[PDB]
Amino acid sequence: ASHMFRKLAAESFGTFWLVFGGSGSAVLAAGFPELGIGFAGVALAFGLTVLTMAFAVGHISGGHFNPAVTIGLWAGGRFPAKEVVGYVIAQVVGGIVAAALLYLIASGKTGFDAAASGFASNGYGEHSPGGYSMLSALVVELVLSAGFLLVIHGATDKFAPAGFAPIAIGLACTLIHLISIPVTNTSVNPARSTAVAIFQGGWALEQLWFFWVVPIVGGIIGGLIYRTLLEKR
Amino acid sequence: ASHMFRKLAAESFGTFWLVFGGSGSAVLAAGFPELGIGFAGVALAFGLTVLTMAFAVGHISGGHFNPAVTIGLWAGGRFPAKEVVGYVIAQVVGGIVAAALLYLIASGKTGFDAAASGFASNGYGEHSPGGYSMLSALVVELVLSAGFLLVIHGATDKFAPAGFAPIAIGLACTLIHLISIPVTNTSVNPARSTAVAIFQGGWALEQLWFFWVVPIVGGIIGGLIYRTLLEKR
Amino acid sequence: ASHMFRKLAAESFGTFWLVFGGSGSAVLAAGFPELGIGFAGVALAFGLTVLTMAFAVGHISGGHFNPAVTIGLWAGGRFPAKEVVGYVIAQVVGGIVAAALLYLIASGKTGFDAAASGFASNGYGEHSPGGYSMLSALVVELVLSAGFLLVIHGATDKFAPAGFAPIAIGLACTLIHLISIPVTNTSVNPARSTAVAIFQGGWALEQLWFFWVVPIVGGIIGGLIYRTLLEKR
Amino acid sequence: ASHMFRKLAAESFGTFWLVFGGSGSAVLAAGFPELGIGFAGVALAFGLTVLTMAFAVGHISGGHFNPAVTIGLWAGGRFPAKEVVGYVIAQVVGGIVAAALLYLIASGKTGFDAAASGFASNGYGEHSPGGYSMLSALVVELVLSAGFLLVIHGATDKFAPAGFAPIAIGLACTLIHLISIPVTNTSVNPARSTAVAIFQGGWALEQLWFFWVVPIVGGIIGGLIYRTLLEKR
Ligand SMILES: CCCCCCCCO[C@H]1O[C@H](CO)[C@@H](O)[C@H](O)[C@@H]1O
Ligand SMILES: CCCCCCCCO[C@H]1O[C@H](CO)[C@@H](O)[C@H](O)[C@@H]1O
Ligand SMILES: CCCCCCCCO[C@H]1O[C@H](CO)[C@@H](O)[C@H](O)[C@@H]1O
Ligand SMILES: CCCCCCCCO[C@H]1O[C@H](CO)[C@@H](O)[C@H](O)[C@@H]1O
Ligand SMILES: CCCCCCCCO[C@H]1O[C@H](CO)[C@@H](O)[C@H](O)[C@@H]1O
Ligand SMILES: CCCCCCCCO[C@H]1O[C@H](CO)[C@@H](O)[C@H](O)[C@@H]1O
Ligand SMILES: CCCCCCCCO[C@H]1O[C@H](CO)[C@@H](O)[C@H](O)[C@@H]1O
Ligand SMILES: CCCCCCCCO[C@H]1O[C@H](CO)[C@@H](O)[C@H](O)[C@@H]1O
Ligand SMILES: [Hg+2]
Ligand SMILES: [Hg+2]
Ligand SMILES: [Hg+2]
Ligand SMILES: [Hg+2]
Ligand SMILES: [Hg+2]
Ligand SMILES: [Hg+2]
Ligand SMILES: [Hg+2]
Ligand SMILES: [Hg+2]
Ligand SMILES: [Hg+2]
Ligand SMILES: [Hg+2]
Ligand SMILES: [Hg+2]
Ligand SMILES: [Hg+2]
Ligand SMILES: [Hg+2]
Ligand SMILES: [Hg+2]
Ligand SMILES: [Hg+2]
Ligand SMILES: [Hg+2]
Repeated sequence: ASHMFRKLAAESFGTFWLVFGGSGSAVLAAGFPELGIGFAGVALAFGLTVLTMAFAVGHISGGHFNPAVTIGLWAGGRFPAKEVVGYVIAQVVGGIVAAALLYLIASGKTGFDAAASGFASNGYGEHSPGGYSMLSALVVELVLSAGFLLVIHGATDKFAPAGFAPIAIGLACTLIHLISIPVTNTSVNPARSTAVAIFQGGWALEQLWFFWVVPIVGGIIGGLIYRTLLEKR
Repeated sequence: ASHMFRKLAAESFGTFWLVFGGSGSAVLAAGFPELGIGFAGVALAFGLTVLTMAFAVGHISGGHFNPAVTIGLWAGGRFPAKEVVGYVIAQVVGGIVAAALLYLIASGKTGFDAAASGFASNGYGEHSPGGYSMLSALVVELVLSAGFLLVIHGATDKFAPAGFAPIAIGLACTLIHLISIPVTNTSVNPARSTAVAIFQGGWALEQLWFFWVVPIVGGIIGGLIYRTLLEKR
Repeated sequence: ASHMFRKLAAESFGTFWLVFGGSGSAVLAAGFPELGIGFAGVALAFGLTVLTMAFAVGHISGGHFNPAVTIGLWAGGRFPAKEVVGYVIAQVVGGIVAAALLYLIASGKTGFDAAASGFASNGYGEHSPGGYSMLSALVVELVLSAGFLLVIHGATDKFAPAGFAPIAIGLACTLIHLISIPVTNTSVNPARSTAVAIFQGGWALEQLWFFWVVPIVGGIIGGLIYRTLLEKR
Repeated sequence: ASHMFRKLAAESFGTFWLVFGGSGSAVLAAGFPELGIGFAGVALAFGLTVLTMAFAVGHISGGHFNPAVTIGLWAGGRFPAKEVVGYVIAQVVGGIVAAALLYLIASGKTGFDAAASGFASNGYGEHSPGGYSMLSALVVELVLSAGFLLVIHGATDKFAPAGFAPIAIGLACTLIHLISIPVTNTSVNPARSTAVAIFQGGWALEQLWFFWVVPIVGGIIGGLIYRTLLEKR
């Protein structure tokens, strides 16, 4: 619970939980006829994966579960450069294992088609859920990634009352999904996008680069804003 | 509030609340025409029964309310073997009393049919809400049971900030229902499955064995992972 | 914030907030075409009125906002008999003022009809939303009132971690509404039922006696169970 | 994080987040065919913007994000007159930048029409979502603004347990939206109304004066009630 391999295991398990729960709710439950959970149910699910695992393993690894979080916290002066790559690998691996099991579960229902349905992948333009342009996709992911990082930096500030951060951060995740699912299906998380794109297997992989660079640039901006403008004291 | 019969009463009352509230929301409110609460409303209800009773009686018994939780915590080194069976009996009894009163309440509406409607029971294949295969049912219940146990172990770790665990655990329950209702109607709780199966009275009882072994195996895996991989320090 | 007239003002304001917010969400928003909030949105609203005011004025009066809570806490040995009646009056008055303003607001939309729509009143049988029998109404209100009191006693126990009770109690209120709206429109609160019945002006007033005796009997049972079975230590 | 320009930056960022998230969820997600989030999803989004930023930057500026909050806290004796105007400017500026980026994002979907759709603006009468009269609009905004201020004063009282206020206040915001969206689309926040009215560009601007005076009068009333009736001790 403090040697690096335990932190990496925590990060893998937490990103697994995020992908399995968030994407799983989208694939299995969102569009279920009459009773299905909708975009709002998916948004809640994503936020709860983050809230629950932040409480469960946050005291072990920091509970990032998201390459743009790790890199943003590096930019914000909160996390060492030398640990970044190990965390990103752990997150990507955890997420892919989750998408794999989800793919197996989803395949047990007649008619399931990962490629055709999109398998909860992030896309823009032709592949945005609401047909939003690439420019709309860029602006929304940049803003929401920066804000998510600003919220993470603030809620874990020296002077923020202790213990509440998993609630602030997890519900910031729900919020972000409530806003942006129609635009990009909501990434703000390169590991989540990657895990699911692998099984969609087509356009998701062709557009994947976008859901690495934009959330990471946004997260860096959020970390820099907090570090340079809000933190001092 | 610390002699065993008070702990057993707490466990019975808490499992009663889980079954009455979670299953009750499903039976009475989920499909109500136009205004009904849907799968997302049921998921919220299940999580709130756990959150509320964990705050109410967690300081008395540990607030398990779930045979797979009790057994998983035993596997994780958090709970003594000698207390396991008493807790499981208390949970099963509490749950059956709840399903009985729910059955009475539900029967007060013209047309109600427990057997035909399924009475919120857990099933797979032919009896999965979305027609998922037995293999889909196995994987989802194994993963979500293990994760639920991992979340419970982590949120109650020595180094997790105090007081927040009922929130982490209750909302993990909501999450689990948001994901898996279409697959199995969501068990991860052998006492919940049993209580309701008794009144459905048919296929629910024929498939009940599955919702004992799979959540318990999953909970044991989650406890072992936390104990052997994440806990040390 | 501790002399009795401040406590009574807190109780009046808090019950006003409960009635205005819970009933208001039901009257104004629940059935709004396409976008309306449904039973689940109303349940959330009721729970949030309780959560928010418990945090706002709980440190002043105890934050009961509900005659069955006050009386149940008396039964549970937590609240003095000599203060009960003043609290009940304050709650009833606060609630009626709220229903009055809500009635005014609702009347500003063409077609509004308090009597015909039911104005969010509690009823059974012919006047149950789902056509549930009087016996169904009795059992559900008895169980949910007792459980609500058990949750309140437990979450505010000596050994419950401090500060979290408004969350446990407010979300127990949401849960209770998620379960029972189809049966009785959910009372568990005699002051809420009274305030709204006055403006429905017909069957609501004829059935009002029921939503005084049943929640109060239930609350007393919950308080007695906690006091006599769960509290000692 | 305590010199005034950091507090003003916090207030600008927080009001940006409120407008971008709350209005954004309304513009992009509320009416999305089949899966859209509805009024309840928007209400949740508004409350989460406030909850998340209150945790993130509340320890910096007080986390007002709302001209009626700033002015109400002045009225309640909690905030100095000399800092009011700077906060109000910061909130208005933050909000307008957010509406501008939202306008850009929304414009990336074929058919988008800010003026015709209303762009999430607040209105009454002809421009109330449910066709409520100006009098209905007045009463609901007055009551909900006063209550929101009462909740803010209480949750941050000397004797309220520490750390929980962002939860009480953010969820009070969700509640307020659950109630009143059909009446006015919910203001209780002059900066939110202004930011969005600018881009609707028509009736929203003609009715804007109303969503300055009414929330501010209401907030002042709430602050005065708490200060003069509830606070002493
Ligand atoms: C640590 C893991 C980093 C994974 C980054 C994956 C980015 C892949 O991104 C890109 O690669 C393909 C091959 O060139 C291109 O054809 C696609 O357009 C694709 O988006
Ligand atoms: C971190 C691991 C992610 C690897 C991303 C590389 C994606 C490869 O990229 C390609 O693969 C598809 C399948 O052959 C092709 O159809 C697409 O054109 C795509 O660009
Ligand atoms: C402590 C309570 C444990 C209850 C375990 C119940 C498991 C019952 O399980 C099984 O038993 C029946 C009779 O053999 C079989 O016909 C069914 O297939 C059924 O699933
Ligand atoms: C913990 C108590 C649970 C007891 C589970 C035993 C279920 C009995 O099992 C049987 O009972 C049904 C009714 O007769 C039969 O129709 C089914 O075939 C079922 O297997
Ligand atoms: C402190 C406030 C207590 C209010 C209790 C109100 C109970 C009214 O209850 C009853 O009174 C009417 C007149 O007899 C009867 O006709 C109705 O059936 C009604 O339900
Ligand atoms: C706490 C104050 C609540 C007073 C409850 C008394 C209700 C009076 O009761 C009566 O009033 C109606 C209107 O005239 C009649 O139509 C009904 O028959 C009803 O029983
Ligand atoms: C600090 C920012 C305060 C902004 C207050 C904006 C109030 C504008 O309000 C009014 O002004 C217009 C011009 O007279 C009128 O035509 C409109 O009816 C409008 O509502
Ligand atoms: C804080 C900045 C807000 C400025 C509010 C002033 C609104 C101007 O007000 C006017 O502008 C519209 C556009 O020309 C006109 O069509 C309307 O009649 C409106 O009253
Ligand atoms: Hg994340
Ligand atoms: Hg996230
Ligand atoms: Hg996120
Ligand atoms: Hg995410
Ligand atoms: Hg459980
Ligand atoms: Hg559970
Ligand atoms: Hg569970
Ligand atoms: Hg459960
Ligand atoms: Hg209540
Ligand atoms: Hg209540
Ligand atoms: Hg209640
Ligand atoms: Hg209530
Ligand atoms: Hg606000
Ligand atoms: Hg607000
Ligand atoms: Hg508000
Ligand atoms: Hg607001």
